[PDB]
Amino acid sequence: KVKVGIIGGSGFDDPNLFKKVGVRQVTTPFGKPSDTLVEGFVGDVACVVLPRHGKGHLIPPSEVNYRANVWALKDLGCTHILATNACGSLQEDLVPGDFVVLNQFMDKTWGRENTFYGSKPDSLKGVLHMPMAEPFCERTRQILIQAARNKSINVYDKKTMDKSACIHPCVHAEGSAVTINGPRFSTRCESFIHKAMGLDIVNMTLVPEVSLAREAGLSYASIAIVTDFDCWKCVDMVLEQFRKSVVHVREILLEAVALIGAEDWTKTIEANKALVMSSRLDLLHQ
Amino acid sequence: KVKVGIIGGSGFDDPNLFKKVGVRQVTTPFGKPSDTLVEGFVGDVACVVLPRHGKGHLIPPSEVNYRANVWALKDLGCTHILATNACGSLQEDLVPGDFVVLNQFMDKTWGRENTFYGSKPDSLKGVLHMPMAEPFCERTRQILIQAARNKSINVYDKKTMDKSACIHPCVHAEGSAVTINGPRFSTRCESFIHKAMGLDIVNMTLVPEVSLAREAGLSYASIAIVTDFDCWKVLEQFRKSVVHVREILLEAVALIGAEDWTKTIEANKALVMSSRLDL
Amino acid sequence: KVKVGIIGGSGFFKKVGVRQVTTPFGKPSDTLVEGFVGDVACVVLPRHGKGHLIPPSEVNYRANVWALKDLGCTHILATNACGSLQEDLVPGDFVVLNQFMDKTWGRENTFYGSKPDSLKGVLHMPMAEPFCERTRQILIQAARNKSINVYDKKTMDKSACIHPCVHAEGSAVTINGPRFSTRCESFIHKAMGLDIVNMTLVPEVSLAREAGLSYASIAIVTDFDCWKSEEEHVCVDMVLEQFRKSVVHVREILLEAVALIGAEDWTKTIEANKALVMSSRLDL
Ligand SMILES: Nc1ncnc2c1ccn2[C@@H]1O[C@H](CO)[C@@H](O)[C@H]1O
Ligand SMILES: Nc1ncnc2c1ccn2[C@@H]1O[C@H](CO)[C@@H](O)[C@H]1O
Ligand SMILES: Nc1ncnc2c1ccn2[C@@H]1O[C@H](CO)[C@@H](O)[C@H]1O
Repeated sequence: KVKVGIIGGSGFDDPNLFKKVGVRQVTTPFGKPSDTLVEGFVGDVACVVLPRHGKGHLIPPSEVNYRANVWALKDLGCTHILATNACGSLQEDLVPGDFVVLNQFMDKTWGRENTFYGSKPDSLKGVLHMPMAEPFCERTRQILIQAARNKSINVYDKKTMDKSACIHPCVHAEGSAVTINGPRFSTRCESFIHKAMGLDIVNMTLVPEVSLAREAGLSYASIAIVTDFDCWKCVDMVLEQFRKSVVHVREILLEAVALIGAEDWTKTIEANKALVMSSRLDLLHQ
Repeated sequence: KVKVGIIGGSGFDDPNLFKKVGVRQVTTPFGKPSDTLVEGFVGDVACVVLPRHGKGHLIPPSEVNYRANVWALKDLGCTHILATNACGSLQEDLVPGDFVVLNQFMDKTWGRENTFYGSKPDSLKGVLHMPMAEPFCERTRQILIQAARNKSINVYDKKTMDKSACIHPCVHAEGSAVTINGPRFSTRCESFIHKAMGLDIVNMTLVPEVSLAREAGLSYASIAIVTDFDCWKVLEQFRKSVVHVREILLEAVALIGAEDWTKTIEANKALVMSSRLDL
Repeated sequence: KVKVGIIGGSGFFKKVGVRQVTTPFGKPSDTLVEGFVGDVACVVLPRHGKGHLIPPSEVNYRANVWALKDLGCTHILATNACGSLQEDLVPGDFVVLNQFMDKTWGRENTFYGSKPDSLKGVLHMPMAEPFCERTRQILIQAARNKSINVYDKKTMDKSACIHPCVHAEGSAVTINGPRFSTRCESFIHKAMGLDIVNMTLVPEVSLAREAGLSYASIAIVTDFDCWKSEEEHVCVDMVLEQFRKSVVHVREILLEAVALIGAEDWTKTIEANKALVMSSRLDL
C-alpha cells in the first residue's frame, strides 16, 4: 500500500488539495515539524500534506526542520514524498511560468541538520554514507513528468528535442539546482558564477530535504516553479503568473498521486530500504 | 538628517577620527558590539566610530558580532555605514597599497549570524528575503570615489580608462570580493579557483556586515585596502594605506553631509518592509 | 630527536602499549598505539575510532592533532580514502597531495579564538602550500624504495603511467559528508581542475600546521566518485573493497617513510614550523 506525503513550498502554505479527513499534531526524535500534518485521500490513495514554512510562512529556509518534516511523514507510513520548490532561473530557456522536474543539484547550504545519523546520543546510532549520484527517485520523477503530459502541459526534454520544442510554459524534463542558504537573494556576482557552472535554477529549500528523504527510505521527487530570472539577467503580471503556476502545480500533484496509486511499488520500496542498510558504514566494517 | 557610522577594520582598531563627544557602552537584542561606540562631529556632520575587532583586535573575523555592531549603529541614529576591509589581491592590476571601492561579492562564510529575522526567539519575528543583486548603496560608493579624487588620490575606472592610466597607488572604482571564513589564509588552489571565477580580492570580514546593513535600512559602502597579493602569485605600505584611507573617510563624511538623503533613506526603509515575505 | 604520529583512515609494528590521553579540546577519536619502527618512536591513531562510529564531520580533529603534539610528535603522516575525479587516477592508486579546496563547514578548525573553549589568541596561518614539502618527498621516496611506481604529471606522459602508482602531486576537494557527491557536484569539481574528493583532510592538515608539526597525506583512491559509468558510481561497499586491497601497499610506504624520517636531521625545519606559528599570532 502506498501513501504519498506532500511538502508544499511557497504558494502552498495552506494548500487544500483534498477534503481534510484528519489532522496530526506530532513531534519527532528530531524536534517539531513545520506545522500540523493534514490527512486525506486523492481517489483511493492516502495522502498527507505539510507546509514547509508553516501556515503563515513564518519559518525561513535555513530554520526549517527538514529532519522532523521527513521523519514525521515516515512515521505516518508515507512511501513517497512529492515536494514543490520555488526558484529563480539561471538560463535563458527557463522562463518564469515554467516548471522543472529536477534530477541534479549542487549544495551550497551550511548549518542545517542534514543527516539522521551520527556518533552523538541525539542522532540515530551508526554512520550512513548514502550514494547521491542521481539523488531522486527516478520512477517518481517520471510520474511527475507524465502527470504534466496528462494535464495538457508542454514537456521539453533538451536531450531529445530541438529548441523549437521549448514552448512556454513547459515542464523541463531534467534540470540542476544550486541550493543556497538564504535568506538573502544572490548577488549578481554569485548568479553569474552559478550560471557559468552550468546550473539551471537557484533555490533555498531542496537540500537537505532530498537527502533526508533517501536516508528515510522514501521515494522523493521535486517540481520546481520558476518565479523569475535570477539577477544575472510591471509586478501585477508577475503575481498573476505565479498564481497560474500554482494552479498548474496543484493539477500536476493531484494527477501524480493518482498515478502513483495505480502501480505496484513493493520492489521499489524494498530497494529504498536496502540502500539505507547498504550505506551503514559501521555495519559493513563488521 | 544624516549620521555616518564608521566600522574600522585592520589598521583602525583605535582610529581617533575626531574629538570625542561621548562614549557609548550599549547592548542590542543580539548581544554586545565589539567595543564601545565613540560619537562626535566631523564638521557639522554627526559621526560614530566602532572597531570591528575591538580595541586590541582580539576578536577573529568568524567571531565578530556583526549583528550587534550594525544594530548598535542603527540604534544611535546612523543612516550610513562606511567600512574598511583589508584584503589580498587576486588580479595583476590590484597591487599592494591600492584601494578598491567594492561593488560585488561572493560569499564563502559559514557559522555567522547573517540575518536579524527568523522564527527562533533570538531573532526579530519575520521572514526577510532581501534583494542583493547590487549589494552596496551606489550613491555612497560614488561618495567614496569622489572623496579620493578630492584628496588627490588616483582613481582607476576600468570601464572608462585604459590600463596605461592604472597608476599606483590608486583607488579602483569597482571590484568583487570573495569573503572566506578564516582564520587561515587561502591555499594556492583556492586562490586560483577564485581568480578563475573573476573575483578581484579576498577578505574575511565584508559578509555578513554588508547584508545586515541593508536589512537595517542603512546605506553601506566598503573601501578595501590591498595589503598584498594573495597566494596565486608590506607593513610600511599598509601604514601609508591607513593614512590615506583616513583622509578618504573624513572627506566622505563631509560629502555625505553636503547632500539631501531624504528619498534614499525612505527607499532603504521601504525595501526592508517590501522584503518581508511573512507579511 | 623525531617522533612520527600516524593518523589512520577507514580501514585503520613493535607495539609497546596503548594510551588514553585528554586534551584541552576533548578526547581523541580512540586510544593511541605507542611503539617503535627501528629506533624511531611512532604513535598510531585511528581517525574514526575502533567501531568506525564517528563520521568525518564529527571527528575531533583538534584533540587528535593536539594529542600527538603533546606526546612529542614532530611529524604526522596521514592516510585518507578518496574518489578520483580524473581518468589517470584509478582505484588502487595513491596520491601524495600538495593542494586542497575546502568545502567543509561546522568543524572546529583552529586552536585559537576569543571563546573560552579555544586558546586565547588570533592565529592567521599562511596556507599557500599547506603541507610539509620535505615530508611529502619522503613519502614519494618511500614508494620508490618499496618498488611502487611513481607518476609525475609534470615530467611524464599519460602513456607512461603504470598502475598502481603513487601520484607525485595532486589537489583534493574536501566535502563535509556524510553523503557522497551528486553527479552535478562531481562534474563541477572536475571542471575546477581538482584531482580527488575526500571527507577527512581538512581541518586535519590546517591544525597540524597550527601545532607546529610537519604533516603529509597519502590519499588512497578507492573509486572514480560518480562522474563515470553507473557501475563505477561510489558506494560504501566499493570504497571498503578497494581500501582492503590497497592498505598493504600503504603500510609498506608508511613504515618505510618513518625510517627515512628518522635518518635525517630536522632541527631547522622544526624551528621553522614553530616560528611560523609565532609569526601568525596577530594578537601579539
Ligand atoms: N532567485 C531565487 N533564489 C533563491 N531562492 C528563491 C528564488 C526565487 C524563489 N526562491 C525561493 O522562494 C523563497 C524566497 O522568496 C525561498 O524559500 C526560495 O527557496
Ligand atoms: N589575502 C587575504 N585573504 C584573506 N583575508 C585577508 C587577506 C589579506 C588581508 N586579509 C584580512 O586581514 C585579516 C587577516 O590578517 C582578516 O581580518 C582579513 O579580512
Ligand atoms: N568519492 C568519495 N567522496 C568522498 N569521500 C570519499 C570518497 C571515496 C572515499 N571517501 C572517504 O571514505 C569515507 C567514506 O566511506 C569518507 O571518510 C571519505 O573521506
